[PDB]
Amino acid sequence: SGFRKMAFPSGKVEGCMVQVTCGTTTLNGLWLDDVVYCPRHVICTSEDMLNPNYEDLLIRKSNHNFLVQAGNVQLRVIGHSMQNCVLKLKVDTANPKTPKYKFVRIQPGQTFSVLACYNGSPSGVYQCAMRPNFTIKGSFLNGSCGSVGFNIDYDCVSFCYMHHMELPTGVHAGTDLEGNFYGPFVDRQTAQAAGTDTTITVNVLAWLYAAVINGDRWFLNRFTTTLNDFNLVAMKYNYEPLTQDHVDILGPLSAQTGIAVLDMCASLKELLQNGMNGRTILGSALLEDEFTPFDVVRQCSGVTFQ
Amino acid sequence: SGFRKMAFPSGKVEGCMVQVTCGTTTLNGLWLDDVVYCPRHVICTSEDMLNPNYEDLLIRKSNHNFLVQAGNVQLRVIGHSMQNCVLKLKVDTANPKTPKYKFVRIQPGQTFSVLACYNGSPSGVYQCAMRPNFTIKGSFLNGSCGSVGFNIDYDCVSFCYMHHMELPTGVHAGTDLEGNFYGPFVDRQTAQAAGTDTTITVNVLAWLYAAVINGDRWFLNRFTTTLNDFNLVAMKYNYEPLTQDHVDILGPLSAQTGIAVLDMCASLKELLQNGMNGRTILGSALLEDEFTPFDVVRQCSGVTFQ
Ligand SMILES: *[C@](O)(C(=O)N1CCC1)[C@H](C[C@@H]1CCCNC1=O)NC(=O)[C@@H]1[C@@H]2[C@H](CN1C(=O)[C@@H](NC(=O)C(F)(F)F)C(C)(C)C)C2(C)C
Ligand SMILES: *[C@](O)(C(=O)N1CCC1)[C@H](C[C@@H]1CCCNC1=O)NC(=O)[C@@H]1[C@@H]2[C@H](CN1C(=O)[C@@H](NC(=O)C(F)(F)F)C(C)(C)C)C2(C)C
Repeated sequence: SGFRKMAFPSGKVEGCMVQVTCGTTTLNGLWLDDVVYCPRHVICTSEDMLNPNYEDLLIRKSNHNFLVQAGNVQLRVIGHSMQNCVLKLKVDTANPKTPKYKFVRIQPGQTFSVLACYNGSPSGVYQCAMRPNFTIKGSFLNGSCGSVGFNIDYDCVSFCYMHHMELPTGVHAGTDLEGNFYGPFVDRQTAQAAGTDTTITVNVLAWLYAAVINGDRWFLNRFTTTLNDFNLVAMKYNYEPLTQDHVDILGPLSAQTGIAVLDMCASLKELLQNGMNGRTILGSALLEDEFTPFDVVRQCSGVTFQ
Repeated sequence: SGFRKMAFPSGKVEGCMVQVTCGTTTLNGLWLDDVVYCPRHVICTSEDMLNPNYEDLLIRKSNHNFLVQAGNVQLRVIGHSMQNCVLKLKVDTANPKTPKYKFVRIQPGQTFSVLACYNGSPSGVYQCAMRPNFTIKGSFLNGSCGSVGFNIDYDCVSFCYMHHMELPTGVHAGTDLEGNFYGPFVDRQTAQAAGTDTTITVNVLAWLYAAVINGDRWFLNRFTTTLNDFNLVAMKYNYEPLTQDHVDILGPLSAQTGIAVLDMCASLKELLQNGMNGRTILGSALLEDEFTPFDVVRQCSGVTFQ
């Protein structure tokens, strides 16, 4: 029993982290096969960052201008190209620790583990959600750019996030591994703000199922609701609409507990309308929305990785 | 910016996890050099567990009775002995992935990362505190016994916890790597309960410093207090006494922020007496006590591991 925000084991990703320096800018790179992937703003000085012309800055770089270090070992750069907001450095050594991997662009609402790195070395690991407003609530200091986010399925690392920047409120923005930002952000130092965020409804419901499995059942009421009249209430409290796909995804937890999804929706409605009256659910005094249904199933069933 | 419950990168520990089976009991083992360490109750059937005589059960085991699997590879057991509540299986192969390591018995109040494992394979990683009542608030299903807890300093893994059992309330108990339990628990299936717990005061203060560093400063008042009159208030709200050692340990955060520890103690007193009035600190609606001063410094300074 027990329910914790749990990160994927990080070892397969740790083996891919390197340091990339261009001029006086150092950040983290991801070494897979014979390519190193990093944020393109490694080629900027601080000055350059108010409004860089990346294509122009890169024209003036040679291979040798990129110092790539994997612990003690310099990897010689033999080629370079830019894809969207990501720089790809071809190197003369294939990473022997390259795991089975994919690049995935995740959907808002989905979770992933971040391996926070400085100077190519890991600091720690923690689980995030891609917020509806295309930010994550991370922990990132100067030097963390190029740290990645990932999911593990069995033996396969699905990389979904590379860290680029911090927005007002201390939330974070970045790209997929093809260098396309999540959300409307650009890699320039100018005024940008996150859109107003929403609460990931399907994830709150998944977490209420986790509470039930763990024996925390006080908030269960005797009523039901329609999907329509639940969604009107959700709209008021800035909760995203629950779709039938969401209902179907919650099917395994609903079956395991014997609680119909629409009955759990009734229970949530009452929590939204009445508050928690100083009570906690799973240790928490607020409703948690950064656990997916899959996260709950994984954690409450003991799913492991190879 | 940002502040997250952050686990140590797990890769060095992942390389040490194995599966141990004796009869029909399978759990996790820790493979370091040519020794595998696991809970001694691997030698029990379910039946045996109401009141095992471990010394007697072990007398009747041969080396061959222990099946140790490291992924695909069976490791042949060539020796076995029991130390307190831990079984040590000498094997014919030294683990080539053995990191630099130590066994440490941590103090109540200190934190560590748990690598949750099933069948010798990692499921995920998360940070815990050794509670004043010698439990941890973990996430452990049947099959997780033998999962370990650890700290990383630079290149060195300090193992401090091996998982053995779950108590009422869904909290967890286990041993150091010399097989001595934390707290008064015994490895038998009988009625045991955790002592009433207390709040780790020094850790709450460390977390209030983290909030200040992150710009969440609303709870700072204009007053100070004495260590004596703070500690009277703490006693009422079931907070552990703050000692001068604790004050000295908070020195780095106090210096960095310019807020004297006794001034922060005044601010905490008011939060304890008046509540938070529906406000949050660092996203949280409750006071958090599972960050040590070192954890805050590490996270807010970007300390990394080799
Ligand atoms: C990242 O570039 C880094 O770690 N580097 C470069 C050498 C090491 C850095 C990470 C930031 C730093 C502040 C604390 N946490 C972080 O995640 N990114 C970075 O500095 C990016 C970078 C230029 C600006 N920038 C920012 O994050 C800006 N943000 C904005 O300008 C914003 F308002 F749009 F959000 C701040 C430095 C003001 C936080 C570019 C976007 C190219
Ligand atoms: C652990 O032995 C395990 O994972 N195994 C053995 C084959 C795989 C198991 C972990 C438990 C299981 C329940 C969910 N979470 C856990 O952490 N430990 C285990 O079963 C231990 C073991 C015998 C009893 N026991 C318990 O945890 C008991 N607890 C008690 O008896 C208690 F009240 F004292 F706390 C329960 C099974 C009732 C939870 C021994 C202590 C030797």
